[PDB]
Amino acid sequence: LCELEQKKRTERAIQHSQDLWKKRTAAKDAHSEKTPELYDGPFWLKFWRRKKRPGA
RNA sequence: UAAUACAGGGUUGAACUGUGGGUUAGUUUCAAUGCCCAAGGCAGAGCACUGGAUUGGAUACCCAGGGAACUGUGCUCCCAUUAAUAAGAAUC
Repeated sequence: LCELEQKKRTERAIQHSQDLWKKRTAAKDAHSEKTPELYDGPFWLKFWRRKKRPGA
């Protein structure tokens, strides 16, 4: 009984891993083939100064 | 603070790396204005200085002239000392 349970479990993992790797690399390929996005939003002029805990 | 040359910082994409760190002297750069020295000049401005006003008893307020001070690879940090009054980690 244990021989069949272990053998079947191995096949399920092999197929699942193959599909996961295929999609993982597909996304990275697209990112490395497009023009970088240049930021054009509001500047960070108010985030410079902070107000931490007063006193000690 | 349009053009061009040299070299930094910030945002995003891939690869690599696989705990590399926080604070910091017997330490080291930079640092407005003023002053000594030096280089200087032919513009726009003005401290000192007899150059036209004072008073209800005293004056630099209101014009004009006016040879110091205003670009430094230097000596150099006294101040109301340059983007708040904490250099870091955790709770969204």
